Amino acid sequence: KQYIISEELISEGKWVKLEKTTYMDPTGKTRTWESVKRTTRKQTADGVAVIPVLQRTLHYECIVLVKQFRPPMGGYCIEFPAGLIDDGETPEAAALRELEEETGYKGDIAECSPAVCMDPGLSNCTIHIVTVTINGDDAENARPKPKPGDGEFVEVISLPKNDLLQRLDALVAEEHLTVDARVYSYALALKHAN
Amino acid sequence: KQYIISEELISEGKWVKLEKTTYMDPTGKTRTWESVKRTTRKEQTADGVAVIPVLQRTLHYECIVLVKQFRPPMGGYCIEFPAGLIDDGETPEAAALRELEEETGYKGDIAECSPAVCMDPGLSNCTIHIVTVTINGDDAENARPKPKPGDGEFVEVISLPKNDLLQRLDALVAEEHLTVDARVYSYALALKHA
Ligand SMILES: O=C(Nc1ccccc1)Nc1cccnc1
Ligand SMILES: O=C(Nc1ccccc1)Nc1cccnc1
Ligand SMILES: [Cl-]
Ligand SMILES: [Mg+2]
Ligand SMILES: [Mg+2]
Ligand SMILES: [Mg+2]
Ligand SMILES: [Mg+2]
Repeated sequence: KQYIISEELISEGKWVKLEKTTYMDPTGKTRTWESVKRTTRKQTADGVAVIPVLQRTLHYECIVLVKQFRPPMGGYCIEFPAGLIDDGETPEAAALRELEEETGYKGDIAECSPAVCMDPGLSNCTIHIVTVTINGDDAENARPKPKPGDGEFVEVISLPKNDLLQRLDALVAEEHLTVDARVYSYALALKHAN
Repeated sequence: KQYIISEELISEGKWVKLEKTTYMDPTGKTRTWESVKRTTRKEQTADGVAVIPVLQRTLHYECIVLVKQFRPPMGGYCIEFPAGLIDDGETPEAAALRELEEETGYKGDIAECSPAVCMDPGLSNCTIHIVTVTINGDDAENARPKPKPGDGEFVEVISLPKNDLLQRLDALVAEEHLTVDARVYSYALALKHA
């Protein structure tokens, strides 16, 4: 019943553009929205976020997260490993590659979401969330070698899955970091389950 | 180690602006980023709230209450937690309970409130509180919940059982063109993984 009529370019940078979207509301009234989009895209989604479940025998299962300076936030953020899917990459292979570049861990695909929206009220950005298990007892994940690209500076933070929410709240309280909303949502639901 | 050096306005719509952010990398080199901000954030902890609304009713399984709306940035319908911006001088909790009532008709009770968490930290400074609210669906107020949507708000309510949320989201996505929000999907995955 609602649909897009027209999009006007307001401003196009190298990575990000701003548009004025004209749309028809359900009453038949024409309305405008300021929208952000990535400047270029081919793929199912722009991206993947990886939920990396570090499994080591006789240890608590851990969720592997990353801490990086985020210039739009002006500070440090705790996030699932994540990056853009390359032209030609499957979401799954983008997931293993990012996880390896960012954390040094080599993992196994467990499941892969459909494309899900990051911030549908601002952007059109979408990602696949990819659940990956990491056999922490395997020799390749003994001394994980993080292979960061140019301009990535990633700190790795493993937290126990059974206390994730309390551990993140502790990090926020003491380290003045911002936790990512997907990470927090995941952590909440681990507590809210049954 | 890393910090912002300057923020230069590239373009400023009524609601969203684009900025060229210059920051110091951890090697001591200057880099830039393109950042999105809102134009009207007041002296508050976070822009907005998303509500995790747990509908509780005797001899019913708990439901997560979700909303479906047309999102002009996305060019389509999205399934999301009820959500909105925090008004000047409004607390996160008041905003959560008010957006929930406006969008769904339900009157909730606060359970918990997250710190400010980042929506898409490689793009914007946007942050939200994720507020968990229980809804007593046995209370007469919550019997025939009538939405009070504001001007230009057009929201459908969808209540899904907590105990099957991920499969139920998958069935909705299977039946139509519709994107699930990444927070909702992250929360449904954790419910499975617990
Ligand atoms: O790429 C973005 N987010 C993201 C990508 C991969 C994984 C996780 C998050 N947001 C964005 C950037 C530039 C223009 N519009 C939106
Ligand atoms: O408002 C935003 N997100 C949001 C707000 C409330 C609840 C859920 C999500 N993002 C945004 C908008 C304008 C400029 N930059 C970012
Ligand atoms: Cl798992
Ligand atoms: Mg990354
Ligand atoms: Mg990366
Ligand atoms: Mg809303
Ligand atoms: Mg609203």
